[PDB]
Amino acid sequence: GKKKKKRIFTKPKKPTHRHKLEKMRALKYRQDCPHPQCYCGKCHLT
RNA sequence: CGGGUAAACGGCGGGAGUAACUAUGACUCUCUUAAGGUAGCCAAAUGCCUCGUCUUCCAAUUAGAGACGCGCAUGAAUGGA
RNA sequence: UUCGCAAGAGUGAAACUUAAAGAAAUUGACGGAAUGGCACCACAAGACGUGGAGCGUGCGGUUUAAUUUGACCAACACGGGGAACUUUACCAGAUCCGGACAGGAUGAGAUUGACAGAUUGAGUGUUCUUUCUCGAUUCCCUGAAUGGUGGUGCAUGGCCGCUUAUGGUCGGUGGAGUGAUUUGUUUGGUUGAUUCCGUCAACGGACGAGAUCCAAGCUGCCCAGUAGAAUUCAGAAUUGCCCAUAGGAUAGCGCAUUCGGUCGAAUUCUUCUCUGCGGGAUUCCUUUGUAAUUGCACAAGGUGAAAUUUUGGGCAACAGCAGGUCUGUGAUGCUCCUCAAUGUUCUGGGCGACACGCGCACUACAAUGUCAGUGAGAACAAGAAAACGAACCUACUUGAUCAAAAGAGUGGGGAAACCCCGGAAUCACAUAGACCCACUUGGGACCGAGGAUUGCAAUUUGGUCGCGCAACGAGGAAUGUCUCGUAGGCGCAGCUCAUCAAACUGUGCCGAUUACGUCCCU
RNA sequence: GAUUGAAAAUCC
RNA sequence: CGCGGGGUGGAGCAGAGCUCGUCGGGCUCAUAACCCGAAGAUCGUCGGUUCAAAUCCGGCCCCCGCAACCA
RNA sequence: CACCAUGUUCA
Ligand SMILES: [K+]
Ligand SMILES: [K+]
Ligand SMILES: [K+]
Ligand SMILES: [K+]
Ligand SMILES: [Mg+2]
Ligand SMILES: [Mg+2]
Ligand SMILES: [Mg+2]
Ligand SMILES: [Mg+2]
Ligand SMILES: [Mg+2]
Ligand SMILES: [Mg+2]
Ligand SMILES: [Mg+2]
Ligand SMILES: [Mg+2]
Ligand SMILES: [Mg+2]
Repeated sequence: GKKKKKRIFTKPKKPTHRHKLEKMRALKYRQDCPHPQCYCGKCHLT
């Protein structure tokens, strides 16, 4: 069958991405997205 | 020239491989003869090697006996046992 | 120990070994036993092969990172298995969770996604730097869950193959047995047939066989504006004396033939065609046949479109098989993996790599041929699209003031309407055509240069010019299939399918030899 | 290792 | 010591030949038997001589022998 | 009346 013979890795284990927490980011802030529906995170507009 | 006859005189093979450990080899090839030694028997008054090897006999055995047998070169009225 | 010349005879243990050894019946199975049948998956008589060559494909080895795997008569163009990606199950990587749900640790920052720069094979937030954006959807770890073309077809379902193409199979009640078991289900004839007839310790049944069924013939009703015909009125074309190159043969002797564009009108009809139900064949009829000496039948001939299961199919009892399939499935039991996954996606490679062996194909070895013309001619079929047409198939034109392969345009067809009057290839030709017995204008293996086209991808597939000096001149031992519209030859369609049939499932075309037997072989 | 239903054998 | 003899496909053997073996394909459910095919020895060795050498002739190197005597 | 041998162990 598909034996789990395991695998040797030539690279380090890439970490799981974690969202950066900006406590009270609203207090810190600023340009409003010009895009009608919307760097602008919503439209990725640079 | 063609037959017969060995209780006529006499004669009576070699090499190579092979079993689920290893040996050795039932087995198989191959060369060969007139026939390739049968039954027996043996280091025998017959064996070179040889004071063969094992057992037995002695404190000690190139001796004796019983085995064994690749028998220089045992063997059937050249009579064998 | 006794006896014997001997050979031996008489007497006669044990140690140790071992779960059976035997005996008679029954049912199978087997026989280089007998008997009667039967089958070109057997043979006889044949016919076309195969095995020899090139090439396609499958299988095995060899190799490889991986060259995924099943299967070994009844595996080997089989898995509908013609794999560019996908498929794909294999290999080198890289994503996602598609871990529901419950309990924790969080938390209106739980979270989600990201531009750029580099990470990388990746103008892959994949992860990072970096800030944005999303918002209770999700994270975290604990059990759990889930998926798997993971395993095991020797755990199974279902299906298929095979036994097993033949005539087989099983109760009941009665009879016979101590019983397993037997009789019915017997033998004789008959038959493809456990098909009938006769017989009968059986008598009644049930299933297979046959019947039914679906196509091919022949025919009745129906039927046509998705099928045809024949007339009649026009419109037209040829029109007579006509003798090839050398020009044979082969009907014609009120009213000469032609013209699916002449897109002609009119009228009538169903010869062909369409097709739902009908019919038709039953050994029916006939032998101073065979048989019978009741029968059941049979052989010839007749009649007929068809004359014996009319023909080709389908269906097919009862037992089996550790046959195949856990790679068809939300068929599954038990197991294995499960978040750097045996899940899932994406990228690159493999499934097609070669010295070889084998199965099955396709093309050859030329003259009953090969080129190059002309002619006449089938059938089976398939066609376009979700949450107004467009994809699909076509004809015709053009490209064309100039190869093919293309590429355009314009129409038509949802398919008895278009394709289509379906110009299939075998085939024909008195074509006064080329070649002339050679591996050659036979044969195309294999390779070079250009260009097209399918496709996301061609490092696919046509077409053109080279190459041919690749074998191969008919194939040893062997060995397949086949009896009439058959073998063989020849095309065509469907299918898989973006592209690609030496495959298969159908279909028409042209059309033989032989046998009409037999148990030698199997 | 393959093989097998397990072994043996064989190859590997 | 002398005196001889003989050295060849993997094997046993001729003078490359034969037999067996080997390898490929049949035949078999398979194996053997069998059938059809393929390969495998410049011949102890070396040198000379010969057109040319397994051969001829030497020299070696083995094997096998046969003799190896006579108060 | 030519020849015509054999099938590892359990299951
Ligand atoms: K006595
Ligand atoms: K006695
Ligand atoms: K024989
Ligand atoms: K034996
Ligand atoms: Mg003797
Ligand atoms: Mg002696
Ligand atoms: Mg003494
Ligand atoms: Mg003595
Ligand atoms: Mg002696
Ligand atoms: Mg003597
Ligand atoms: Mg299996
Ligand atoms: Mg099985
Ligand atoms: Mg196929």
